Amino acid sequence: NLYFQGMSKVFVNISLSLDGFMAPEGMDMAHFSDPTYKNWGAKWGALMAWALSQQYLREKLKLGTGGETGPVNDMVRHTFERTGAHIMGKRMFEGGERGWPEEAPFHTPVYVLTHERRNPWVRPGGTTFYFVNDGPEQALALAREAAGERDIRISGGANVIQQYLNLGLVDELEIALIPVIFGGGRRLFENLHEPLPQFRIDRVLASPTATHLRYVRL
Amino acid sequence: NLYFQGMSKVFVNISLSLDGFMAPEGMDMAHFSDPTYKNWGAKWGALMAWALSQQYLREKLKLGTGGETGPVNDMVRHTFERTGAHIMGKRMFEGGERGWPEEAPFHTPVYVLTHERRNPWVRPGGTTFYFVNDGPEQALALAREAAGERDIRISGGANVIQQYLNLGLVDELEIALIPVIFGGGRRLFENLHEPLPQFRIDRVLASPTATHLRYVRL
Ligand SMILES: NC(=O)C1=CN([C@@H]2O[C@H](COP(=O)(O)OP(=O)(O)OC[C@H]3O[C@@H](n4cnc5c(N)ncnc54)[C@H](OP(=O)(O)O)[C@@H]3O)[C@@H](O)[C@H]2O)C=CC1
Ligand SMILES: NC(=O)C1=CN([C@@H]2O[C@H](COP(=O)(O)OP(=O)(O)OC[C@H]3O[C@@H](n4cnc5c(N)ncnc54)[C@H](OP(=O)(O)O)[C@@H]3O)[C@@H](O)[C@H]2O)C=CC1
Ligand SMILES: [Cl-]
Ligand SMILES: [Cl-]
Repeated sequence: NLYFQGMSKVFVNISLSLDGFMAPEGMDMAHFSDPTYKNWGAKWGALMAWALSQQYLREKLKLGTGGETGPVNDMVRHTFERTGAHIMGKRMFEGGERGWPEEAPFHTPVYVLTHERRNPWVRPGGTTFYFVNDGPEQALALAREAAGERDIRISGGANVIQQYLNLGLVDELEIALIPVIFGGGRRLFENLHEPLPQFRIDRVLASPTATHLRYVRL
Repeated sequence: NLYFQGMSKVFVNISLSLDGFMAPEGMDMAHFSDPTYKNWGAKWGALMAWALSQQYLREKLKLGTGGETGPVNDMVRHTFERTGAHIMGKRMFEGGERGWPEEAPFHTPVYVLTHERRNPWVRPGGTTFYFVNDGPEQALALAREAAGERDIRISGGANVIQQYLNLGLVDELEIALIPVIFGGGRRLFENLHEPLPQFRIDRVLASPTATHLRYVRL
């Protein structure tokens, strides 16, 4: 595609356990209010700790003050600022419906892939959730239209990312690889079929608690 | 353990696809002589390419002349030189029985975990394979006795590494993370149970075709 560089990029940016899980076993709606179940809360906390320690996110999410202010924080600023639309699945959405503040932390249109017929959900702070029932290509078409000159983030979870991977639609795959082993949960790289996606390493940013890997489609 | 630094370290050093596989589907003895089956040979090649292009290994394995000569090369040299004994499983052994040169590339005692009651197999160049039938703790006891002041490498494959992980016996875990997606095969991080291994990141060495990760036990 000769004009690729002028097009909005479709990217994934996630935190992954060393063993390849995006969520620990027991992190489901049934146990959402009991984080001691299979110690899921502690595993989740270990996974996200790097991010929640970045000054920029701490400010943006109103978590508190202080935080780290290096290359990783600048990276996290760019991921937020570059995004014009988000795409996610229903399990991620259900978790957030209960765990996000009223001012949802997207501030863009968000396209939720679900079989449920549901009207859009407006949140203060410039987030509207749209419930898309006709699949990932249509969600992406809507998202590209909404994103303008900015990029499209496939937020997650794994089931939705797998579909975009299988469709050949992920331009950039960014992974914070964390030195925690979950032993179970939602495996990112599962249910992939041929032709499989192909990537090269574009950049690595090492840090004491996470290795930040950036892959771009071949 | 106050004396830990005087004891041989038990380490894993492997190449891993981005999706967490140590071997592609199809790489079995029935298809060992048919590398086009499920494209397994090309996938295996992609996984090991970074190491076979290093000067030190090209010379040691008599693959050919020349090669890369920076930090990655120095790293591979240290991995060979540090090792006083190897532990492996039987599927790895079988592949090697057919694919290693007569002068096997270990040059130390090698303890092969297997149900087969079998006499040792001596190879030119200082390698002897011993077939251990009473489990990974005994193989490690024998390997430690063999290793002297040098380290003990758990060569692989995934099944044997999983046992040592689950036993809490892996001191160091070194992974060349390769930007290839296999979509199946022998998953490294599978069959793990609590209490799960706990690691910290010790070092990352980035290269254009592989990201070299080193984890040490907490
Ligand atoms: N580690 C990280 O960086 C992050 C982790 N997460 C975690 O990911 C987990 C959720 O991931 P996962 O379980 O894979 O679920 P997803 O969030 O991917 O949701 C999958 C569900 O969305 C709906 N759906 C997906 N695709 C379609 C489609 N094409 N048509 C209709 N419905 C569709 C279906 O539910 P339905 O049939 O009910 O509509 C499906 O079961 C959570 O635990 C969350 O915390 C999330 C983001 C980042
Ligand atoms: N990517 C990489 O860096 C590397 C990849 N590899 C690859 O790994 C693959 C092999 O891995 P995998 O399939 O997991 O097999 P393993 O090499 O781990 O061998 C497993 C077999 O060893 C025997 N065994 C293991 N543990 C015991 C035990 N406690 N007691 C008795 N027997 C035992 C069993 O065979 P039995 O019952 O017949 O005795 C078992 O099926 C190969 O394709 C090889 O090329 C290997 C090394 C490095
Ligand atoms: Cl639903
Ligand atoms: Cl719809």
